[PDB]
Order: sequence, then structure tokens, then C-alpha cells
Amino acid sequence: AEAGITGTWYNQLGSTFIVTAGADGALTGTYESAVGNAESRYVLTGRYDSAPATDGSGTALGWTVAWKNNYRNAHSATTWSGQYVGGAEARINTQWLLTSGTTEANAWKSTLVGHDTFTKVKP
Amino acid sequence: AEAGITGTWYNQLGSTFIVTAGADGALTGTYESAVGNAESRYVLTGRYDSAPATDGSGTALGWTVAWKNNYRNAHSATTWSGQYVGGAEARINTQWLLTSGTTEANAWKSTLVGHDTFTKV
Amino acid sequence: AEAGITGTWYNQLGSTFIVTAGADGALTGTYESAVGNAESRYVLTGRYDSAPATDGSGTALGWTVAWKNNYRNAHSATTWSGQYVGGAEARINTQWLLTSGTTEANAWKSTLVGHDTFTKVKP
Amino acid sequence: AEAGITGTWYNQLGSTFIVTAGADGALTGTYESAVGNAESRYVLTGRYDSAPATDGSGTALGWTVAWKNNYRNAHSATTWSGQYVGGAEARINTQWLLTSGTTEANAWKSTLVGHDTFTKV
Ligand SMILES: N=C1N[C@H]2[C@H](CS[C@H]2CCCCC(=O)O)N1
Ligand SMILES: N=C1N[C@H]2[C@H](CS[C@H]2CCCCC(=O)O)N1
Ligand SMILES: N=C1N[C@H]2[C@H](CS[C@H]2CCCCC(=O)O)N1
Ligand SMILES: N=C1N[C@H]2[C@H](CS[C@H]2CCCCC(=O)O)N1
Repeated sequence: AEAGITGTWYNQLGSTFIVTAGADGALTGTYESAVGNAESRYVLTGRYDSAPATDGSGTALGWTVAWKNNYRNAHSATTWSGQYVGGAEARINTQWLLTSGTTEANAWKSTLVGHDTFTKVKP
Repeated sequence: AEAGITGTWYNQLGSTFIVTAGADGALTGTYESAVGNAESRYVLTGRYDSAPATDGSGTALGWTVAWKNNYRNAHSATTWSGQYVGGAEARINTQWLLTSGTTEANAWKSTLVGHDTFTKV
Repeated sequence: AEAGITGTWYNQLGSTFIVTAGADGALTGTYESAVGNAESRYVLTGRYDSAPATDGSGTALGWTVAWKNNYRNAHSATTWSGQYVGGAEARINTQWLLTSGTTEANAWKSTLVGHDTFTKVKP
Repeated sequence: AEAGITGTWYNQLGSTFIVTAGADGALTGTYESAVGNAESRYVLTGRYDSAPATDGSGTALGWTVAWKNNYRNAHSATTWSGQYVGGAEARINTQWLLTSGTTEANAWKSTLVGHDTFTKV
């Protein structure tokens, strides 16, 4: 549901995610990371299943943040792939891939993988 | 390198995606796959880092495709994270995560991972 | 440290992991999964850093379980890659890859990725 | 297919691993890489599913290498998960996770992921 995803979310690292889910399946907002070579807010863009299922299945979504803004440029991009689960305590459980640009030679070590869980605070 | 991300790319599977790279880091376009519960074009939105470094590194980027369009809804979304490299043969090398919406009970098996290499050939 | 890893561990799904860390960096034991097309115990083999660092850095390790025993055969294998962190509450935090054998055609969907956290109960 | 996993394999990077596949699912051998804080041979231990299905599927397997030997200790371990396929050109297609031991503080960036294809060429 767009509404349910829309809001302010935080994860276990202390990062802030502000997103708006649009009617057409779009996600736009800004990400504030608590870690990494990242300072201030970064623009995020993603997509979600505007028409999930009835049942108590999560809503699949994903989004990308390139870590370049007017203050910094880490030359990397992270994509989070997960599911939104609503209820009294809504969560977005994700797995992410962080790719740094590298020379052909170090391309084998350009991507990190992890997982983040977000808890909603505001709409 | 710059601009050159813009165009039509194809992968091993036969998938095709057309993207437009905007001066400030946005990626917009459509994705048409060859495998899965997919049928036609899907909208894709991503970001790419517009000021890559000047050591011969690739340009980091990523995009998402929710697999829902006016014809099908596979209740899943794929995110590709990778880097673009130009030259006589430009390619985008990526790793992807495909998450399907599941009930709590099947959450452990909701995400597939793979890799795709796209070229303009 | 071999000792610290040796023991009985459980994760959030309810699976049992019984492992012995040998002096030479080896890990052997059995895995009892609570989910999947898996019944009874399965043999596991892995390796760990017998000489970690001083500091409060985790000990990197990894192990594999092919899901075939005398009772079942899911034709898949899972490898867990993570770190052991000791202390009063020792944990093994991992990320895993589950690959199912497939035809060339469905190879794109042969691997699942997730993460498990194990808590120690016994040696 | 069976037995055929046993042998010497090489990957794109130039890494080489020699493995022995035992009748009951064990994989044993040595791994020598071409990249990273690695120097010489490392011991590898894995498992492979000894009764693959009879639809033309690959044989699922996986192995681990802790990057410590008598010469170096990179305080990391790599696990490769994939499947073997035989034929005139047998190959092992894998995806790997490389975890480095870190302090809690850097736990978020402890694991790299990639893919390797090994052939006997
Ligand atoms: N809030 C989170 N931040 C880290 C993880 C996923 S992306 C990462 C921050 C990286 C910042 C930029 C960088 O270091 O390249 N979750
Ligand atoms: N070009 C690719 N197609 C498959 C992989 C990653 S995304 C995937 C197609 C999935 C279609 C929808 C589905 O089956 O859920 N790469
Ligand atoms: N204890 C765990 N079991 C599931 C995850 C990782 S492997 C998986 C069980 C799979 C069983 C065999 C199968 O279904 O193929 N953790
Ligand atoms: N053949 C491969 N070599 C690199 C990738 C995955 S494992 C890795 C070598 C790592 C060496 C030790 C290290 O740098 O930590 N594939």
C-alpha cells in the first residue's frame, strides 16, 4: 500500500530513510546513513508492488542510493531488496548490495552484501 | 564513459533494458526480460554516481524493477548493483537480488541472487 | 579459538548446529534444519581462522551442508560465511547461499541468500 | 558428471583448486588463488550432493577456504556455493561470500560477494 510505506523509517545502524510511495509503484525520498563515507542526505529512488497479495504476504520493493551529493562522493551505490510487512509494528526487511566503482583488476572485491531491518516512526 | 550509459543494453539471457542517464545521477527507462513471471516492459528507476573518479574505475550504479505492469504482477522486485565501464565495448557488470513477497513462514527463502552482464550488442 | 566454537548452537529458525573446531582450522559436525526439504541430521564440514587477531575482532569461518543424508536428498547445498564473536554471549553471525541443482535454463534462479545468527548453548 | 568433479579446475582470475570428490559427498583438496592477501595453497573442504537427480540438472556443491596457511593469515574465509555440470566442457558455476573478521563496528562491511566459473582448461 503506498500509504503504509510512506513515512520515516530507521534501521539498526541509526540511518534515516524518508520515503513516499506513489500510486504508480514509485518510491522517492532521501537516505541519511549513520556509517560509511557518506555525509548528509542522499536521494533515493525505487519501486514497490503497488498491488501486493490478501493475505499476510509482505510487499516486495527495492531502492537505490548512489553515494554522491553536493558534499561528498563515495563513488559507490547501494541497492536494498526486501519486503514491507505492515501491522502495528511495520518493518521493511532487506538484503543489500553495495558496489564501489573499481579498476577491472579489483572488480572481484567491488561488492559488499548485508541486511538491514527498518522500523517505522512517522508517516 | 559519461552519457554512454544511456542506450539500449542486452544481457546473456536476452533481456533488454533501455535507460536514460540524467546529468544529476538519475537512471530511468524500461526493462523487458526473457525469464520468470514477467511479460512485456516494466519501469525501472535507479541512480548512478554522475561524478565517477578520474584511475580508470567503473561508474557505480544500481536500479530496481518491481515486476508489476498492466499485464502481470509477479509480486517481486529485483535490484541490480554494479558498475559501468566504457571503451570500444562498454558493459555493465552487476549482481542482483530478487525478493518475492512471502508470508513470514517463507521469509527465509524470499531472496535469490545472481549476476548479469549487459552489453550494447 | 577451537574451544569457543566447539559446542551446540541454535539459530532463530530453530535449527541445531553441533560442531567441533579442530586445531588445524577444521570444523566438522552435523546440522539439523527446522525448515526446508530436509529431515534428520546432515554432515557439515568447514574451516575457520585458528589464529584470529587481539583484539575484539570476530573469527572468520564458513561451512557447507549438502542436503542429502540416508533419508532425504533435496539436491541442494548451503554454505554459511560469517564470524564467531565470543564473550559471555557468543554468537556466530552468518550470511548464506543455498544453491539447488537446476537445468541450464533455470540456473538463474538456483541460488537463495539469507542470514542466520547462532547462539551457543552447550560445548 | 560423477567422479568428474575430481581434478584440477581453474577460474577466470587464474586461481586453481584441486579437489577429490569422495563417494559419500565429501570434497577435499587445495586452493591456490591469484588475488587478495593469499600466498600459496590453502586447504579446502566442502560437500556435494553424491546422488544428483537423473532431467539434466547440475550437481549442487559448496566448499570453504579459511585464508590461513603457514605463510599468511588474511583473517577471512570464503565459501563458494554452486553447481557442477559435466559434458565435453565441464564447469562449476558459483557465487561466493568472503567474510573478514572485523570488530563489531565494521561488521556491516565484513562480507563481499561475487561469482566464479571454473573449467578444467
Ligand atoms: N544505513 C546503511 N548504511 C550502510 C548500510 C548499507 S549502505 C551503507 C552506507 C555506505 C555509505 C557510503 C559508502 O561508504 O560507500 N546501511
Ligand atoms: N535479466 C534477468 N532476468 C532475471 C534475472 C534477475 S531479475 C529476473 C527476471 C524475473 C522476472 C519476474 C519473476 O520471475 O519474479 N536477470
Ligand atoms: N537452518 C537453516 N535452514 C535454512 C537456512 C539455510 S539452509 C535452509 C534449510 C534448507 C533445507 C534443504 C532445502 O530446503 O534445500 N537456515
Ligand atoms: N578465485 C577467487 N579469488 C578471490 C575470489 C573469492 S575468494 C578471493 C581470494 C581472497 C584471498 C584472501 C583475501 O584477500 O582475503 N575468487
